[PDB]
Amino acid sequence: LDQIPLLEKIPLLAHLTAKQMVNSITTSNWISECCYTYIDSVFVYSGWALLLELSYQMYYLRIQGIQGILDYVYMTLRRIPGMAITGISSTISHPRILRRCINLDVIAPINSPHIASLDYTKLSIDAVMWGTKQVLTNISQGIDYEIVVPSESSDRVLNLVARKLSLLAIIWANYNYPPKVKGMSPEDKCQALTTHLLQTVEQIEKTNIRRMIIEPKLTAYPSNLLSRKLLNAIRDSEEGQFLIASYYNLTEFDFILNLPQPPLHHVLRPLGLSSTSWYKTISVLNYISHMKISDGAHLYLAEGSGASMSLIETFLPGETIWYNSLFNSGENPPQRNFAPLPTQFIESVPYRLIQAGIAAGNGIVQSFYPLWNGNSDITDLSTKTSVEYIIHKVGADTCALVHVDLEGLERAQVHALLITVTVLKPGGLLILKASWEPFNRFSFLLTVLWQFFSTIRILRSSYSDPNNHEVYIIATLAVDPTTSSFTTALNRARTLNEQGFSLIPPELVSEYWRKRVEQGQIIQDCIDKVISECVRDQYLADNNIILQAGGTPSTRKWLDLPDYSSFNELQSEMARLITIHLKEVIEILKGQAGPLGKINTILRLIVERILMYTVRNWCILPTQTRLTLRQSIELGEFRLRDVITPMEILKLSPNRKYLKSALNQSTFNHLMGETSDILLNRAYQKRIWKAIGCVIYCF
Repeated sequence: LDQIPLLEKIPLLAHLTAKQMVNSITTSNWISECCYTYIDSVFVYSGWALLLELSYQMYYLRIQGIQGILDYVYMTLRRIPGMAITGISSTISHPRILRRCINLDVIAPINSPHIASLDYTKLSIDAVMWGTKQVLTNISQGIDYEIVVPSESSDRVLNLVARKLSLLAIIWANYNYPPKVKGMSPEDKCQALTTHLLQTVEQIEKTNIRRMIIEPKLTAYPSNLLSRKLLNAIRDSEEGQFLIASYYNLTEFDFILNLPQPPLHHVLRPLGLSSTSWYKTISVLNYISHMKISDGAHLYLAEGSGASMSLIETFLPGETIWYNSLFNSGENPPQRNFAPLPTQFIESVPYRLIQAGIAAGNGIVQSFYPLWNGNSDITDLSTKTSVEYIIHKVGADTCALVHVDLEGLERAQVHALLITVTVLKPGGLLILKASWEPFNRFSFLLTVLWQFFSTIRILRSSYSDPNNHEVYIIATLAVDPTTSSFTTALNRARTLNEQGFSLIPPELVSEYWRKRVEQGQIIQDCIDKVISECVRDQYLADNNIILQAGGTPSTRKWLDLPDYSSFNELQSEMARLITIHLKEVIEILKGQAGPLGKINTILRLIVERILMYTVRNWCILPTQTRLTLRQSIELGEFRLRDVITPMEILKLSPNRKYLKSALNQSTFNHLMGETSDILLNRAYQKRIWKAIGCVIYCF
């Protein structure tokens, strides 16, 4: 104690703080310790400690295989109250620890437009799951992990080594059936000790495997969580801080016109964390790359995740970039002061090159200043204060590109319009996220823009939704604008709108409709073919643009499930999963006949796990079940019976006392049919279809 070298203190501090976290879950926080230790080791030892705690429970449930342990720990973490995990949530939510976790691939910020909106409880659960997977893999390969016994200088150490031995038996329960340990003394773990040498026979370099069995690593500590001494030694030591710092340091169906449905189109978006509007941007680049917009600043109104901002910046770089999106500090996680930062732009190439100081393509380092002083009304463009502040900071006649993507005149749209009119450099470009379906609004917008813009081009993105009549306006600020003011343009636009025909010629409307019907049909056939055939490589240039922009397939971190090479093994996996995790459900159901809420949450967790199993292994499904899963998801629900049938569940799962009695089988079939079907929100549907696209693209 206290005599180990400095190189050994940091992993020991990580082990001790991980033990503290695990005891906490099974204002208090651990940022002080985690900022001065190995955060990846912290989560690895957290997984190790949680595995030690759950070893006996998983052994008495006859869990087999690494994935069985992973599913059990996932549901255990998902079933704890959110107040209990707030200790780990607070540590992860800290900006330094958050960036550390992101950079060590432990944490990926997904499904949140802003960092402050991230589900840090789910984020902590994901980190602990990653640590558990790392521990299981390292144990399987033979990397033994030290067990610490604080407050011991007995029998509890013999129990702890028994927990580790039972974990090891559980890992290889497929090859050989583990013996019973129920109702047995902590000393009689020698039976398990003996059978692990038998299991070791059935595979390479066994020396490390056997060493962790016969000679378990153990380290008893007379003091108790000891961690404070290690933390003080690390902080005081100069090298220690030096060591910590060193450790942590093609779709061409788009067309241009120069002047309540399932989100199936997201499958064609197989890249990107959170929003993926760069896909709608790709078609814009094909027309705006010819002209010059790099000079001058760029302004992005309501950009949100900043995906379009990133992909515009990589190929069209600006000197100053003024992000702007709606955000209030009220939705921050406790004890955090997160600014509105686009969680997709921060991990992209432009911000990664800004932070490390490398120059951009133009040779001028991009200066990224979000428009945020602390007022929620300031982020909301409908307020006049927002307009005045935005115009103040960017400066009138300072920028050349303005990207307005405000979703569907409303006060915010006209406010965004005269922000641009005031701030664009003469000859500057505006890209606008219009909408053709309310044609009156379209005529109004076209007239007001035409008063002071020239070369107004209407472009429908080939990657946009085929049902929303979306149009991306491509217009240039007219040189030498002699327009009196914005209000005259607006009032006069009202006149034309209420006194005469719309400025759009009927021939252009007919052309738009004629190209729109064929484009929608073609895109729908492309989506249908991609979902059905599941060809791995389709439209490589578009996704290559995303990869150059800094986008990566986010299915790796959201879908950590394995990729079975056979469909029979897939079905067998849920045959184990359902039969293992419905035991509690049946137990409480028989006990009561409060509990119904637990029943429902366990059922929902099981069905969601089955859903992600299906999505991860979507490619290897036969086309018939692929088709029926697509049909089920289209109405917005995930029926469990399509993937696997109750007779298959009974056949492909080990025989047990559960699922053995006529009443038990009857209630299993009752809970097995439509009564366990779950519903999916629209954002959930986009998540699922994007994940399917990612799986197809990567497999």
